[PDB]
Amino acid sequence: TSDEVRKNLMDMFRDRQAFSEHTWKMLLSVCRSWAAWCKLNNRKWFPAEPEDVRDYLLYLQARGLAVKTIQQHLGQLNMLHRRSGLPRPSDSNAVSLVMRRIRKENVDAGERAKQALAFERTDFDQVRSLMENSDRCQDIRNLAFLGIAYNTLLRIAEIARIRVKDISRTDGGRMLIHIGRTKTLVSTAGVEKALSLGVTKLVERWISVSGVADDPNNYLFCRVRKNGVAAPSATSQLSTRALEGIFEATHRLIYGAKDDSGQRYLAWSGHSARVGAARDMARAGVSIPEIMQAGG
Amino acid sequence: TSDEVRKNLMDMFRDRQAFSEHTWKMLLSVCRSWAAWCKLNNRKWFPAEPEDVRDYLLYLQARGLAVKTIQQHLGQLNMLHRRSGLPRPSDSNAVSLVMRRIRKENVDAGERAKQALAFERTDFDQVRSLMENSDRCQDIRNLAFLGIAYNTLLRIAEIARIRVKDISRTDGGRMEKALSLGVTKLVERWISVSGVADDPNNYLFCRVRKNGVAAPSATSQLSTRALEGIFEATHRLIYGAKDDSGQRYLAWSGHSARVGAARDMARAGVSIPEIMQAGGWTRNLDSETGAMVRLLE
Amino acid sequence: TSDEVRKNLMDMFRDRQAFSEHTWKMLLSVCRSWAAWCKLNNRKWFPAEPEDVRDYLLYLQARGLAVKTIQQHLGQLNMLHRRSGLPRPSDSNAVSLVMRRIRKENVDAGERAKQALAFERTDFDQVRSLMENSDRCQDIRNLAFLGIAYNTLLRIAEIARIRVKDISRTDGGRMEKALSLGVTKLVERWISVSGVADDPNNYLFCRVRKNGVAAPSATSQLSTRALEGIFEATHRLIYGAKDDSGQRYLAWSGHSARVGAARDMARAGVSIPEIMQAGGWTRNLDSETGAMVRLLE
Amino acid sequence: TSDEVRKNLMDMFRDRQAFSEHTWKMLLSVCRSWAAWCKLNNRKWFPAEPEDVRDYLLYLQARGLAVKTIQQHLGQLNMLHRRSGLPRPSDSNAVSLVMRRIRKENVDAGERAKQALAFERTDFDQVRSLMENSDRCQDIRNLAFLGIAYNTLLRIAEIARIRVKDISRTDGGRMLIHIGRTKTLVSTAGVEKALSLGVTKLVERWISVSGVADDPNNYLFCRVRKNGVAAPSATSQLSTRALEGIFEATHRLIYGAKDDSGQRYLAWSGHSARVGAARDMARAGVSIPEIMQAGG
DNA sequence: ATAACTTCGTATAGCATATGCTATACGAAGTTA
DNA sequence: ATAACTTCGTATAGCATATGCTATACGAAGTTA
DNA sequence: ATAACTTCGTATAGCATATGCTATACGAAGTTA
DNA sequence: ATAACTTCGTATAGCATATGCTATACGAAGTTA
Repeated sequence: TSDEVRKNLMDMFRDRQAFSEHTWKMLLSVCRSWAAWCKLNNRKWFPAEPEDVRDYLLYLQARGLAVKTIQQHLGQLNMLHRRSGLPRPSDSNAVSLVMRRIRKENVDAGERAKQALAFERTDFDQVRSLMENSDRCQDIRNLAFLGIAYNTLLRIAEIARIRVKDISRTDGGRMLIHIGRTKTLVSTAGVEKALSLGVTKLVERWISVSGVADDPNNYLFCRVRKNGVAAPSATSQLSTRALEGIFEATHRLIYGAKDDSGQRYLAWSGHSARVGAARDMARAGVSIPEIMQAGG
Repeated sequence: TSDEVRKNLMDMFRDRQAFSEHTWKMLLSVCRSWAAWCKLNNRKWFPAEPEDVRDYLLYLQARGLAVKTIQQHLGQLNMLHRRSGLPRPSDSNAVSLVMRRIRKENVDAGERAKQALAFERTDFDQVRSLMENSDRCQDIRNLAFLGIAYNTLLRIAEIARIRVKDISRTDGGRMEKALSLGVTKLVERWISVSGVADDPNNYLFCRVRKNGVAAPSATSQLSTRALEGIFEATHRLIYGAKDDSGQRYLAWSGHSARVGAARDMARAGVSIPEIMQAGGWTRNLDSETGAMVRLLE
Repeated sequence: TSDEVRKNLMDMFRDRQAFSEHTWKMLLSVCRSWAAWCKLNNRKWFPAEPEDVRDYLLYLQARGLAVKTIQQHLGQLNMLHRRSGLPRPSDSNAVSLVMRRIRKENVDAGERAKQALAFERTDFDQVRSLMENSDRCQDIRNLAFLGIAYNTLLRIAEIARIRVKDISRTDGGRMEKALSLGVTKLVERWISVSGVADDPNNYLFCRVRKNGVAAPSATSQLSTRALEGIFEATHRLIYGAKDDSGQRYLAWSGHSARVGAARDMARAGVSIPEIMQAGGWTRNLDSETGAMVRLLE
Repeated sequence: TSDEVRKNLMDMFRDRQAFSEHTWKMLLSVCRSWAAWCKLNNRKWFPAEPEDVRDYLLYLQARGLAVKTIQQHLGQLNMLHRRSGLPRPSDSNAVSLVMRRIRKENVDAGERAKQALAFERTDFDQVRSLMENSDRCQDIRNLAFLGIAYNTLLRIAEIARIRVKDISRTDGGRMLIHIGRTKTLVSTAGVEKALSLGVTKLVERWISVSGVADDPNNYLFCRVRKNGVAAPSATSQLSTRALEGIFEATHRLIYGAKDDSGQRYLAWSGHSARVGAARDMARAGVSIPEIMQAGG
């Protein structure tokens, strides 16, 4: 019982590299949240008792949290126990049922899983047309980024990993980016994305002015300082938080400052180009497999 | 574990013909590597224990072995074991978790599946251009081989397996894969140049001694390796000595042909079955890059 | 089995809001039928035993119940049981084998899934043609309803749920499903004829007393049944008294509209999303019969 | 052990109607074959001992039987034990391995799973053109059959079940046949197959002359006697063996008598129209889903 | 008596589906004319 | 010696083959207006 | 001092996949103006 | 009485919702040419 369990955790934590860094992040997050509520309520946090998991979740639901997040909290616990030999809280009618009731309660009230505010072709062009005539080094990059973004529909972390070495041009001129790792695909073959003749121009302008080509293993996107001086590196990639930042700025520039409220998706974000390109594609009546080919 | 495994192993040797020789060779090979490593690392190699294996695997990772290669090593282990009352290491948390991490870890390093240098048509014409007028027997044979290889997108083995009578001048007077015409023309020259036509049931291709003389047969199977050699040599003949380094596929390999065909094939005006139907399947470098580029411009 | 089930049942009643009322109603209903049958047949209805169940099922088969109906009966049983330490009868050889045979047996008898009489456009124009000039309040309401039902391929419920302000004269001056024009025209007449426009947040449709007077609300939900009635009556109004017999769908049902639309829709010049996008999905009777006919001629 | 096992067989045999009549047929066939070899070799036939299953199969392989048939014999046994609580012979390295060795041995020698001799459009038309001008009652049917055959690609047993009641015409005229049961699909909704304007003519000619319409539940295809008098029935359908017979005759008529050898598929059979129509469809570059729509 | 079946049994294909075996690459040693 | 190549071994890429039925294929024997 | 990040934590969407809940139909009794 | 309809119950057809991660979203706090 407690010898195998304790062992099963050592092996897992031992090979956490076999899990997404984020997975672990949320794990430790949920537990920290959970183990808190337990403390506050004087309850043994692990192994969680179903009844106790129920109140917890019901308590999350009352704090205003969104269904998906609750399913996460429930999800993390579920994995903490299963991957420990122990049985999961979802394996209890109390948890399994509270969860549905909850999900049904929120949805019935109108809760909905939002989607990033789209960045469609019009936005791109509108954006390009504007900053294209700018010599500002920070401007040449963002435009490059937003170009690859839209063009490739690549998630931002996938973009931030593009090695200068990964860049390759076709015989027709167009650039090509090779991608091995990606949220949904961990491959040594991966896929390559072709850039439109124009976006490649955009990308080329950035490289020159950035100096990212002084080294093949240099990250394609690097950071840029106030003095407009770039900073190629093959060890530190520009933070995805920053990329999401390119999207907020470009938006703020065209549409002004965010609402005062505080809601979400009131501006472009790391996924805008993906969802936007996607739409634009279907509205163009592109082949389904072609669409899937694009987003994967 | 004892007699049950004994008996299981005995069944395995009994119906050894249930697996290919290539499979058996890999099995023995992996056991050979797994065994040695175990001695070195003072561990029982049979039955193999999770932690022990796991360790073995992390060793190969460091060894620099591809993921594909590592998966084969566990695969063979799981085979030997499934084929005995004993379980399978792949059925353990540990062994299962290292594979997960090893797989991921290695895909963030810079591991990329190999390809096979495309032997394109341009390449072909160039070759043709030199061995063209050359009268050296083997030289000739080499041009014909590369001809069918490229004109048939047939894997080498098949290419080697081909015999005389199998070549039926069907339609147009050309030799069921059909040889273009300029290629039918090639195969012919050597055909006679080697005197294979004689005893049919021979093979399109054969051995070509250092004295420039053939040696048709119907008992000897031309090593695939040799075929791969033809490509290689042909490459070093046009691009000089190998590139060295460590990389793999810096010259042409047996399939460079198939790849080459599909390539220039799709490059021009062709559907997708052509790229499949020919070889026998189940290119981004070109310009057919996709929708988003189309849409954009 | 004892307190564990007790507690399990207690959880079920605790978070009863995890299942729909419709689901609960079916559960209770099946238990009610299963229970009675058991008393009659002197068997413990809980926990339910395979052979016992099996017997129960073969009873329903004979009862003449559709397969779909029988699957629901086991489904409810498996639910009640899964939701208790006790297993599930569906997880038994017997219960599993009878379903297999019952399913097959019944498909060789002559069991055919029902449809829902298509309420086609021709049908619609005909209706329009009579209630057209009629000035009877309900008569009117009935024409408008059938209008949105057909002009929106919206399931009834939604149709019932609709309120006043929800109708936004968006584009062209027509009332986010958009009402054609001749239909926007319809909804309007009654809208006033009933005085619903007044307190918004009311409902497009409402009750129409036997004295021919409306009764707008924002507290009362117009029974779907009523809506289904509108169709029915409308049919008996044009095709006289029902056909009787035993068959199901000898008149129009709530969805007859959706069906009708898709039909005449695909019948003319329309893609397939139109047949899907409108209603909200995931016709051979027409002429789009297929390839082999195309090929043949 | 022997009480549950014996019980498990009673329940199964009790609900055999939940299994294809043929499944059972082959079952009893295989066992009869097997239990024989056992007797002949003085071995307990059930529960089969792996070693004994190996020789049996090896013995089948030597008698010239085709891989697929062996996998059947092995398959039936496998089900007899599994559905009896007992473990299957394939669950033994000796059986599992002999099976592969065998399959590899036969295939390596060139064994191949044949396909029915095709009955393509040309054959149909060639066939139609000929018997179309015939008043012979047996001729009017066969042509009807071969028409539905090709048109619908329906397996023969599926054809032999077409109720006169199942027949329905479109508003454009074309006939339509409704099918609920079918090898791969047991549905109360099933599918309907539209007939080409011409094949429906063919079908109509048959009905009149057959009198199959005197009753809705009368089988569309009935038998015809020497005096050319049909025999509608709603209880006895024409044997599939007979339908396969239509295919041999029509062939013999156009191409003469079978080879003297004795091989298989030297003439048309119950599946010729299916495989043939199929080909004709693809060679016409018809959409894949359309093709699948056709054969299902 | 005979066309046209039907029943019957042994042989073998057809259709969904869960799931590791087999082939090619390439340096390199061994083998022959 | 060494060309031209075979046999080996380890690395790594490419493509199937057990499940469990369900149904057709074909001859030979029995059935009936 | 400040632009432009980065690190960090809590909140919530995105992607494969295994798998029973929910809605509509329709005779029919109960309820109201 | 009875129109016009609601509430019920049983039959039967239509459409999702737990798995288990992996990744983005956004503010607030810390870092550095």
